[PDB]
This record gives sequence, structure tokens and C-alpha cells, in this order.
Amino acid sequence: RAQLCQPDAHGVRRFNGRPCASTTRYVDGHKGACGCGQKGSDTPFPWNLQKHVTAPSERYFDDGGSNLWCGKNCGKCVRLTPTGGFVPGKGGAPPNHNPVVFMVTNACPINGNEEWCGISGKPGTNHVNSHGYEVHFDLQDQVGQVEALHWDNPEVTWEEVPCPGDLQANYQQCECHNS
Ligand SMILES: OC[C@H]1O[C@@H](O[C@H]2[C@H](O)[C@@H](O)[C@H](O)O[C@@H]2CO)[C@H](O)[C@@H](O)[C@@H]1O
Ligand SMILES: OC[C@H]1O[C@@H](O[C@H]2[C@H](O)[C@@H](O)[C@H](O)O[C@@H]2CO)[C@H](O)[C@@H](O)[C@@H]1O
Repeated sequence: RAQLCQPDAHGVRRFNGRPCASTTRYVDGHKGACGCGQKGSDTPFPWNLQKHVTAPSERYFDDGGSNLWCGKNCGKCVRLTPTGGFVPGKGGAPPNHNPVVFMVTNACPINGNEEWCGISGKPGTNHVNSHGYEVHFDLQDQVGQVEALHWDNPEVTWEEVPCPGDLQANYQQCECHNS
């Protein structure tokens, strides 16, 4: 039993009353789906390669929609707290459970990401990925910021939170701000 969030009656994995999410890490160098780089380029701002930023699964990214540019949840922040769980063979238990806040700056589309991001409804609709989570957070790791957490695809509980001031200021230069 490596996954510590138990599926509820509707199949949604939860932990101590809180919804769980799966996580992965990614690198791709793109500006991303929230326009966090200079307009018209595919060049991210350095902070969007360096900071705690995420590409959530598509249906959360766009609050039930399929838009992959300026999704409704661009610029939102989520606090992710490890449970100690992970998907067997696809992660491991992290050294600590310190929570980390990530800002949504990109999208993990269903297309090409079935296992983790193939979720056919937004959180609250009891649709889950292949591992039983209502949402997935793909974590930017360009500069090893996820390695520095020693997170190997940890299971987490997730919540939306106000963004820290530095991340809020960063987001103000993304093209999707006030879209
Ligand atoms: O599709 C989401 C995301 O997956 C990343 O690969 C995972 C892989 O699926 C998993 O089996 C392994 O244990 O962990 C890696 C890294 O988290 C992939 O690197 C991403 O490009 C992709 O967006
Ligand atoms: O990079 C700008 C470009 O981002 C597109 O989103 C991609 C993103 O680049 C990539 O990092 C991620 O893996 O997949 C998403 C969605 O496919 C966005 O859709 C474009 O409109 C935008 O021009």
C-alpha cells in the first residue's frame, strides 16, 4: 500500500478529509500555456523555469474546459503537502513532508499524458486519473528545483492558496494576466 490516500465512495483519493493529487516533474523549455514569457516568442521568463511552478492536468487548468492558452486557473497557486505516499514503481517516499506552494503557469494536456493527466472532469466531479487522483500537478524542474525538494512523484494533498507576493508579481507579466 504505497498510496496512502484512500479512494472514497466515488473513487476520489483523499487523506484526512483533504483531496489528494499525484505529481510528476517535467522539463521542456517552453514558455507555456499561461504566456509567462515575452509575447509572441516561445521563451519563458527565467523565473518560470526557476521557481515553484506547475502544469496541472487540463481539466483543472481550464476549470472544466479544454483551452490550452490562458486557462481559467492560470496564475492560481496551490499548496502541495506530501503524505508519504507514491504510486508503486512510479515514485518514492520523500525525505520530509514540508509543504510547497506552486503557481500554475502551464498545462498538462490529456493528449500525450494519459496516465497522469487523463482526467475527464474538473475537481469536484469525481473524475480521476489512472491512479485514482482528481487532479495531477506536473512540476517544472528545469533548474533542479524539484530535485532540491527530493520529491520523486510524491502523493500530496492539495489546496488553492493566495499566491506569495513574489509569485503574484511574476504572474503580472504573463500574457494571460487579465485575459
Ligand atoms: O505525463 C506527465 C509527465 O510524466 C513525466 O514522467 C514521469 C513518469 O510518467 C513516471 O513513470 C516516472 O516515475 O516519473 C516521471 C517523472 O515525473 C515526464 O517527465 C513529463 O515530461 C510528463 O509531462
Ligand atoms: O509555449 C507557448 C505555448 O504553450 C502551449 O502549451 C503547451 C506548453 O508549451 C507545453 O510546455 C506543455 O507541455 O503543453 C502545453 C499544452 O499543449 C499553449 O497551448 C500554446 O497556446 C502556447 O503558444
